[PDB]
Amino acid sequence: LKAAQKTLFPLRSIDDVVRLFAAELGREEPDLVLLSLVLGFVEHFLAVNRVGLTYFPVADLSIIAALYARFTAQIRGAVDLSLYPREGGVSSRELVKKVSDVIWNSLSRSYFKDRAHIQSLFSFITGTKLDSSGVAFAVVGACQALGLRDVHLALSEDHAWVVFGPNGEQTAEVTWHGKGNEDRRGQTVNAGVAERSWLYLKGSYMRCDRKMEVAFMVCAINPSIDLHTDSLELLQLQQKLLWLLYDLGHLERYPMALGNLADLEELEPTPGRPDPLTLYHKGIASAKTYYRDEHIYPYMYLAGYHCRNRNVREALQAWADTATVIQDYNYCREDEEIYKEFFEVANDVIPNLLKEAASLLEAGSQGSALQDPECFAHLLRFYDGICKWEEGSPTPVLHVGWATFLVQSLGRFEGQVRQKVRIVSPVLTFQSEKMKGMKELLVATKINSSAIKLQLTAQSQVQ
Ligand SMILES: FC(F)c1nnc(N2CCN(c3ncnc4sc(CC(F)(F)F)cc34)CC2)s1
Repeated sequence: LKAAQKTLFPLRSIDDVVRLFAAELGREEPDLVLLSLVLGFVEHFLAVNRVGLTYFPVADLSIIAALYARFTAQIRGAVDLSLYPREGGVSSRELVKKVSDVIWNSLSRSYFKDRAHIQSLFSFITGTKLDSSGVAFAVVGACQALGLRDVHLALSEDHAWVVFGPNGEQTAEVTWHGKGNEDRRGQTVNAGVAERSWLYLKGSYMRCDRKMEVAFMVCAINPSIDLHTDSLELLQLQQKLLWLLYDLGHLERYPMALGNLADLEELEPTPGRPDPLTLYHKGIASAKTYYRDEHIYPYMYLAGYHCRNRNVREALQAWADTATVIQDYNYCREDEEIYKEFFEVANDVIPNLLKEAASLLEAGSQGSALQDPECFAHLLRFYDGICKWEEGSPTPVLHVGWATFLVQSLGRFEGQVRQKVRIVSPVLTFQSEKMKGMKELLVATKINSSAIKLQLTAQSQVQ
């Protein structure tokens, strides 16, 4: 550590931690290793072990510098740079693989790999444990510790790797994904980009600079103490650090960080700041501007906010928008997280929303989503995008499980509402062949349940 990095210690409060992040973010290269160790230290003493806590776990320079020394010793001793000569100020694939193997080989042989609080360099040093994306971040922190200015974190919506090399144009796998998936460590991500899977976002993934890597570690703070309790101290810290980053411009290219900040503001708004809705919309604008509108979660964050607020119309619209993104992907093997999310929206969340709407309609509600043909159009657009996603994918998406809920959800709208949607080859155009074939069935007084099931699952025959 440099003398100027040490002058704010000891850190005695949330605001002292924010001052350290501001100071580092004002430097040429914010120090990822220092900042991750500080966040892991404070998270450990606020969420993992609160014994003796009276306000804030003071981070003394001696403690943090010792952890920093342990990390830098471990990386510098194990990775000999002279063996990997650097042309043009850029790293080689062999060097990036070496750093990734050093981190990997340091981890405990066996542990629950999706526990909370194993994301930071504090966990790596004190517990020899990291989660999947934590391994990728630790490789980028180790590379910065080694002076490898070209190695940066790459992020999709469900995975992490690194970019490096001439023009930052190379990619390398550095960590595992999911469970059971054989890992492709050391390889490029080009096969996954070429197959048009959600996991690699058709190439529209995030290439972080160092300030975005700071934003990633801030998003990675986990305030959870247990299943029903969060640390208010860590929530406040994360929220303040996200605002710092926002004010400096470093969330411009980071949709998920904007959604996380909107979620925090919903929980506890900061006076004089944008509303959660404005922030969800900025996340969607960011995805449109920098990522070809190929991200799913900007719309999912928005839908979840409208869902929690029972804005049924706007929740349906946002989930329809989610499906309009997914329709231009191929459902591939390791995309199971987004499949689980769409399955839960179609087969649990929407049905529960519409069941409540049906009860409130019975009680005299006006302006109900169930009487709005634009809402029925959003429900149809959601299923259309799911059906179009399925087209040209290796694995199928839909099955009879889904058909039961579709028939139920359609039946929540009276025929006189359903009949007002105009399906053009509210006005809606279908992209999927499944929904085009379903058109006549959708606007019938009594829903033909068996015919709908046949059309959605392309089941050839009946009993
Ligand atoms: F839109 C709603 F459904 C969501 N609510 N929380 C969502 N999250 C929680 C925050 N989150 C994230 N937030 C910021 N950055 C990243 S980078 C990343 C992929 C990986 F973990 F690095 F591998 C995930 C992620 C993942 C998605 S989506």
